[PDB]
Amino acid sequence: ADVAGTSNRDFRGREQRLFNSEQYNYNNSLNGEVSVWVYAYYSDGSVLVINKNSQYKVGISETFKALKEYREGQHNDSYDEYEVNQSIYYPNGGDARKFHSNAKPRAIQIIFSPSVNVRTIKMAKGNAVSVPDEYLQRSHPWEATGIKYRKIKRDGEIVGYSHYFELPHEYNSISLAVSGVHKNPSSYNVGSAHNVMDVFQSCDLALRFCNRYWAELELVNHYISPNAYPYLDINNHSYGVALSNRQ
Amino acid sequence: ADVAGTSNRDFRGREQRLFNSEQYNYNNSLNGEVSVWVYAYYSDGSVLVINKNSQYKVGISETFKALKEYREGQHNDSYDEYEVNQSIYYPNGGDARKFHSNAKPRAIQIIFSPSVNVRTIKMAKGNAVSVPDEYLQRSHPWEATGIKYRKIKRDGEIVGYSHYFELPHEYNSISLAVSGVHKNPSSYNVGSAHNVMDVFQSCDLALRFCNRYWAELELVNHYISPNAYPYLDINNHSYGVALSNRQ
Amino acid sequence: HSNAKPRAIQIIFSPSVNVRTIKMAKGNAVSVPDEYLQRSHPWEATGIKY
Amino acid sequence: ADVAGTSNRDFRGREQRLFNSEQYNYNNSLNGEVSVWVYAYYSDGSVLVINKNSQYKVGISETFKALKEYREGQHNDSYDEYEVNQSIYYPNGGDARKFHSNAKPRAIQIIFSPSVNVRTIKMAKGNAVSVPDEYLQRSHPWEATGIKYRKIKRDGEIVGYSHYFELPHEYNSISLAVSGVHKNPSSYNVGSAHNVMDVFQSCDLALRFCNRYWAELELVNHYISPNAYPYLDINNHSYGVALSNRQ
Ligand SMILES: [Cl-]
Ligand SMILES: [Cl-]
Ligand SMILES: [Cl-]
Repeated sequence: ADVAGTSNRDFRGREQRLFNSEQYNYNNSLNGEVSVWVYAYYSDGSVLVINKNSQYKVGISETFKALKEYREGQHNDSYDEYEVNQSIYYPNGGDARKFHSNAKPRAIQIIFSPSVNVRTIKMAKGNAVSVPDEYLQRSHPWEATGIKYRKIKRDGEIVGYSHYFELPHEYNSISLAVSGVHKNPSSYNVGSAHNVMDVFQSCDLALRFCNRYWAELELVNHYISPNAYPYLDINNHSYGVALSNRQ
Repeated sequence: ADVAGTSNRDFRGREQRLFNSEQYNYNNSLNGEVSVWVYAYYSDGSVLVINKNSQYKVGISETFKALKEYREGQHNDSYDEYEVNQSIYYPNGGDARKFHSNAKPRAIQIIFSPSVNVRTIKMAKGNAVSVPDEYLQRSHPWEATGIKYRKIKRDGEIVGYSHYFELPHEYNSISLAVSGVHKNPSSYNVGSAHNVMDVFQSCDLALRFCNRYWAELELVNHYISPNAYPYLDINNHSYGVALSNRQ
Repeated sequence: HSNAKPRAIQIIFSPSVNVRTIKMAKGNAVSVPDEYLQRSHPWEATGIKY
Repeated sequence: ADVAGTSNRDFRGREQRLFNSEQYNYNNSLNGEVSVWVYAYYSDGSVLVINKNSQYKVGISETFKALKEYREGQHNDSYDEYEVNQSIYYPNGGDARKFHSNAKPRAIQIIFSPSVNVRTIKMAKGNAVSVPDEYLQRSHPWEATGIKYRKIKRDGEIVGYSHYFELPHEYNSISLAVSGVHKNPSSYNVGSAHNVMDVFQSCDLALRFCNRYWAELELVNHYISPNAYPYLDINNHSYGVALSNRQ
């Protein structure tokens, strides 16, 4: 045989490159996944991740209450935190024994897979009683925030999209939904009559994941890295795997 | 300048009237919210509210178990209430230490925003095992109950729609879903191929809210009133804000 | 991160203090002023910062 | 340049030696720290360390009760140990359910920094009700125990001073204070009128540290060694760092 890495007859090398390119390209096909992650960052350094993975379109929607820190199998101040919610829903509405709940998120990162069309991204960032813009009567039910998403890059390849906003003020009390549509450069509408019931089935087939990690390090090590997910850490360092035309 | 409230040159007055009219009219546009509330009334005087706010269409769906009273951070008889559910799902199926669970709702009020089309309203009022009409085989999955909705009015303006039914009998054991479609007097179908993926995204963008209030007074004071929501109290008194062509 | 950890310290003296006498020992978590005892001045005169 | 370690022009080498000598010599200046450690050894192998670090003079004073083992966040027999204290303060004064409290120290090691003057060391080893010598009326409030202190040595340099006494008998029930003065070979009295208010301020500026370590190994590894402290372990092995005229 020819010697490795010296000719066009390195079939091992050609198949390795095709195997990675096929994964990149299958994800961006209408057969492929589109994925979203919401990361809620707590003052104790822990991170709630909510992930959803589906065909055609994907989204996450969470109440104010649902985004607050919950430590499985430890004390949570569950009675005082009910009182906190009453004081967040209406000023002086509660009888809590604290000024600021440490269960409140300090920040949100939203990440989309590279199979999203950025121009389709929509966010409903609500007040604590799940109203997008002060009152329902004057509320557009979403904002198109695609222009704010940064490219997560590894080796010059887009491996995901990140929108990050801090909640460092006492009045940063939010409900949150986000939504993106899978890339479709074709003129076959996946929602046309031919395929619309497949899109309805995708709503039931979407897989959800939720976990609280103790630290960003543990998130990078045991969640982002093993699953080849894209990520952007507090030091602006990019994680993910470049696949397109790569060994 | 002209004197206030004496001529057509009161621009402050004209802009105030337009500001309110624009809110009324934006809500009823296809860009606007349609909202539903389910109120579950308990014997202890507390009220569970479930709210959902979305574009194009909106709904709530709850199991028998999910509508039962839950007091965050207090004792709930959690083991005996598992036993109650077994005796509700099948006669003599449980080993509870009580005849009647006080966690069972005594009544339900369903309220829709004034941006709903009443003729689109649909309700699935199920038995305790989530079957609409005795057996699945003979079940229509919904009833069109729009004719039963009363107009919530303030100053002669429709500010919402109310359907109220009591559950005062031992055999009133229910699961519950309700659904309404946003007003669309146009011949642009929001579900046509052009916009259907926007309707799929609205399913992910819908914002949910859920809270147990200790009393109707607290609900009116700290939930209905501050958010300019419509409401109908046990004394048949109407709440909401009239906006159309009003200062 | 323990939420019990202080996020800030304010030190206030009455107006009867002489500011030039003020001394602070801001130690590490094992109560050593400056990295090791051997090289530690037991205080800093921080009056100029008040 | 000259080659490393072959001439008097190794300035790297000369600065390394000066850096260590300056630390040794600064500690022994009147600007420097004088430090004391009390180690209380428990039957379960754990060790309470109390450290104090101050200018000019330093001391520790602890009640019988304060030297007993306390396990943060575990059960301590807190009611029965109140009863033990009553039976220690006066024979048959208590109603404890045990002959010997395992919270009682089995031994004490007192260590001073090498900046102490050994001839200034004073100890008040009291009975369980904090009386130095049987009755207050006949009590000298201290003993000058300097002659009993062993030199902790590394590489022929004194890195600290150790006095160790076991408490292996049932009647070994003690309160304890110890005190040493910083080296002052000069005839400038740090307590003269010129500097006495600086010595008063040193009383407020003194830094205290207290922790229970699970084992002598953990004490050597995570307390003694990282802080360059002197120590003498149960096997008579010396710890510390020699600094004087050393690289
Ligand atoms: Cl395709
Ligand atoms: Cl419109
Ligand atoms: Cl000096």
